[PDB]
Amino acid sequence: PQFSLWKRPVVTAYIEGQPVEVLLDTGADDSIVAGIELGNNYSPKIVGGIGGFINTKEYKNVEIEVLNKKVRATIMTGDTPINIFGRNILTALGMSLNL
Amino acid sequence: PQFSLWKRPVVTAYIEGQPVEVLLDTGADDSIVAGIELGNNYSPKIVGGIGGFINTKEYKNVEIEVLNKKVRATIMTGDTPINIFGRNILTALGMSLNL
Ligand SMILES: CC(C)(C)NC(=O)[C@@H]1CN(Cc2cccnc2)CCN1C[C@@H](O)C[C@@H](Cc1ccccc1)C(=O)N[C@H]1c2ccccc2C[C@H]1O
Repeated sequence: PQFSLWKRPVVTAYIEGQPVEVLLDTGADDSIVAGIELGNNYSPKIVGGIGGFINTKEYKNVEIEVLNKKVRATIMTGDTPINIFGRNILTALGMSLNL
Repeated sequence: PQFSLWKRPVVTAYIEGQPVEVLLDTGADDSIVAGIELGNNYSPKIVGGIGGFINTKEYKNVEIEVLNKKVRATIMTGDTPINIFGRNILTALGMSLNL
């Protein structure tokens, strides 16, 4: 369905079990969710945004149900001010920007 | 006019006649470019990205042209790795997110 961008494109996701609220972010390459501890094996990862860098931990192949689709996804866990679903998941989902 | 998110959604915009490459970013509440000088009529403004907080210069009602549409929007200039068109412009453009 359509999101006009007059408010933040935030939805309730399920990393599953866990409902998190997420920003749908065409300017993020990757996805970063705060406030979650996730699984056995992550890689160290370093992410560049505006005004600096952040150290996240990388969990691949995760249960994500959002927008009544289910996806297995790679999501990082870092100290982010807002949870972000970036391009890596937005493509999976088949979302686009129009017009 | 219908960007698949497989690559970074970058277009060429003209800011007051000047061509610039900008990333169309649904997760940005506002817009910030580097490499253009817009004048002395600005306000100082602090902005928070995922890495931390930066100083910017805020101009109001600057003329923007993107794919056949001419709008007037608020735009910040500053030191940014990449030029961003946030929600304040994407909305002015009548752009949406598609599923
Ligand atoms: C107005 C301004 C432009 C400062 N907004 C942002 O930076 C916000 C900030 N919030 C938070 C906020 C903080 C404080 C107050 N209000 C809001 C989190 C989300 N972003 C929007 C992001 O889309 C910004 C992009 C910008 C960029 C693109 C490429 C390279 C560098 C910078 C961004 O952060 N992208 C990076 C990124 C981000 C997440 C995950 C992976 C990756 C990789 C990479 O593309």
